[PDB]
Amino acid sequence: LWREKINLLNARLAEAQTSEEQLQSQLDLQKKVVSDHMQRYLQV
Amino acid sequence: LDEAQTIESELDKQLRAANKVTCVLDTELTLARAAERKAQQTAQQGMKEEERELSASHFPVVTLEQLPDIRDLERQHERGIQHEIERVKAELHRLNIELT
Amino acid sequence: LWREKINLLNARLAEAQTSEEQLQSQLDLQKKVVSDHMQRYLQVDSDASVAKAKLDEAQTIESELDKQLRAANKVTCVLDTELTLARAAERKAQQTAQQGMKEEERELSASHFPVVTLEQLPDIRDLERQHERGIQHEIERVKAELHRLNIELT
Repeated sequence: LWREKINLLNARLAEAQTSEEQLQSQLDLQKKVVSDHMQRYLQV
Repeated sequence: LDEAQTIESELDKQLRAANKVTCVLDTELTLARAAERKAQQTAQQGMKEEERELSASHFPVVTLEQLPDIRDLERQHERGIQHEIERVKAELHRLNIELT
Repeated sequence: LWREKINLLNARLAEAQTSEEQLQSQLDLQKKVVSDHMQRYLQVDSDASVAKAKLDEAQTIESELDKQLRAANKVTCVLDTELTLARAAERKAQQTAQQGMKEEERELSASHFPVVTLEQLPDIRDLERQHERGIQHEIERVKAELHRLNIELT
């Protein structure tokens, strides 16, 4: 049962890690938006 | 720029919450690994085939989510077995009195 | 011991959160440096290229500080999960202890039984099982002697 619990926790941890990666990508996208808006300030 | 810096903070907080969930799951996994190792060493003593048949014929099956509870519930099962064995021992005891 | 564990885990969690707050302040300072280098690129091997390169370096340091803050967050979360488990175990042992013991019973149990330090609290519950084993063994021995006396009496 402890091995089964380990496997279930591994699956849940993988789900949580995928969510964390999605949020990290969103944060990086916001940073890229900041960079794009600075570059617009200079591109004109 | 200012607006995106403001939004960046919120996504950061949500990412921190996700990290908290991940860390909780990792701590649970570590505890499960330790308990797995202990129950493995306890289980390594093993059983012959007839021993496993004997244990199965009275002992119940254990559910996963009560896995840590298997210890207190094991003590409860041990107490039931001990009460029955005590009753049989008392019967033996009375029978020895009668015999003498 | 679980109340003591709750208090000690609260203290350790506070220390971890103070470290997390210091890392957060460092991360904010690195973000301010990032914004400073970011503004130089707005305003100015040229000066703009140097501003861009230093902006990238500041962002790299900011990401490193953020990862360190995440490690501190992991420490804090581990301590918090331990505190929650300690709270649950404390409430359980409290309800078990709420049935109550008389002062005489407490004195006899203390004189007859040991107690274990806080960090070895898991070991105290194993010692409970070992004490149960020994006490039951002595109980059955004395019961056997009682029956031997009963048979002699018979």
